[PDB]
Parts: sequence; C-alpha cells; structure tokens
Amino acid sequence: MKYIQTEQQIEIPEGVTVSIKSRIVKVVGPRGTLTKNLKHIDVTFTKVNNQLIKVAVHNGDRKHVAALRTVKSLVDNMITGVTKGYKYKMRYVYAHFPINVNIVEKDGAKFIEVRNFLGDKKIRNVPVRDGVTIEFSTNVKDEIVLSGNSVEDVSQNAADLQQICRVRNKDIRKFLDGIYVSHKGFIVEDE
RNA sequence: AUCAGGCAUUGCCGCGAAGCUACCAUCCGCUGGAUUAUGGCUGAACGCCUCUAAGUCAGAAUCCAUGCUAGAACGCGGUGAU
Repeated sequence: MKYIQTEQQIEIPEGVTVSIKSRIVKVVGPRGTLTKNLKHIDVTFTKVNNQLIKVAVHNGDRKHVAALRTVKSLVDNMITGVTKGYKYKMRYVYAHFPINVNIVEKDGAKFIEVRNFLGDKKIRNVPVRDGVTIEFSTNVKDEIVLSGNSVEDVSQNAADLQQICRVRNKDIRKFLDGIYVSHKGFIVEDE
C-alpha cells in the first residue's frame, strides 16, 4: 500500500530521561545510562508530553513499518533496562559429570571458567560483557544469574555461555547436558 | 738387470680424502582477521511465535592477511662521491 503515515507510542516512566538527536537514543534512569544509535532504520521521533514520544514512518511499506515497531521495541527495552533492568536465570543440567562453573580473572577481564563438562579436560572461557554481573545463586543448586541493564548484553552473555557447552558427535536427545536459560525476567521484586 | 716406468681406449683389484649427493643421512616448515554451512541473541512483521526483516553473536581444511619467493627491466625513495 505504501502507508502514507504510521507511528508507535513509546511510554516514558517517572524518573527516566530520553535524549534523541539524529538517531542516538540515550536513556538515563535509576539503574544507569544506556546508549543505542539507530542510524540504520530511517524513522522520526517526536516528544509530545515529555512522557510519551511518538516514533513515525512517512510513506511506509511492509518491510518499513515492521522496523518502526522494532525500534519502539528496542527503545522500550532500553527504558526497561534503566527502570527495572534484566536478569537471566540459567540451570546446570548434568546427567553424570557435574559442571564446575566459577568466575575467574585473567589480566582483570572477568571470565566464566567451565571445567568438567562431560568430564572434558578443556577449560571453557566465557568473557563476561561489561554491564553484565554474574551471581552463582544459592537456594537453587546448579544456578547462575546474569543481571544488568541492556537486554542485548545479558541475553548474548547467557547465549554465548549456553553455546560453548554443546555436546559434539552424540545423540543430543540422550546427552541432554549443558547450561540452559530457564527464566528471562526483571531484577526488581514485588513481581 | 736393479731402481723407476711405458702400453693394455681409465689394464684390473683394495682402500681412498675433497666435491656432489641419499626419507639410504640430517635439520626446518608461522598465527591473526573476515566469512560459509550451521547453531544462536534481540526482534517486528502476524497483540503470540520466530536466527532475519532492521541490527547482531558464534563459526570451516574456505577467503584475506602475518609470513615466505620475485621485484614492475617505462613504480619509487634516501644516501655517498661526482
């Protein structure tokens, strides 16, 4: 159709700032500061109320208005990242060989050492992305909680940790062994 | 004659340094980036879902480099003495 005009509403919570110039969304909030440049999309933002910001696409398309709702999603994810933040719980699932996971330091860099995964002599090194914090949580045996602000920091840290412990040259339906993201949620309680 | 030699298409036999040479001998043959397949992240389209659409992570003996050989006899630079 080439949609003459379409827009998306982006709500702004009670104690956060949104700084947009030419396409650099810089959200500040109680947790801290998140930056993300959207110079790849070609949309227009407009502050109406200091609490709603309307993002818009003029003479849109099927592939174009899809991105307009995508950018609303990414910007809400940033506001969530500063207001409440993110917290991914992963469980160690092992059949025989218990997974030995701990956070070590190599030249002050924050790695996650994985040793004794299917009794593998290898020591798997998962570099913790800055802004992501690792907690080997008590009260749940064989759990690891990756918390912080930016969803793409938390999610890719959790994903890169899951991917390195993939069993090779086996029936992956019998050898159901590795560290899997059980829960994806927010840091703040009363929820 | 002796000694010492000639000729036998290098007279033949044993040893024979130097030279060349043999997986028949010895030494030596590097580690970064980007990717494919594939598995993923965030994530719309399609109130969910989704690795894909925007963006992105990981990644092969592949590709490009580090390296190695040559050096354009019409590519070039610095320098000496003239």
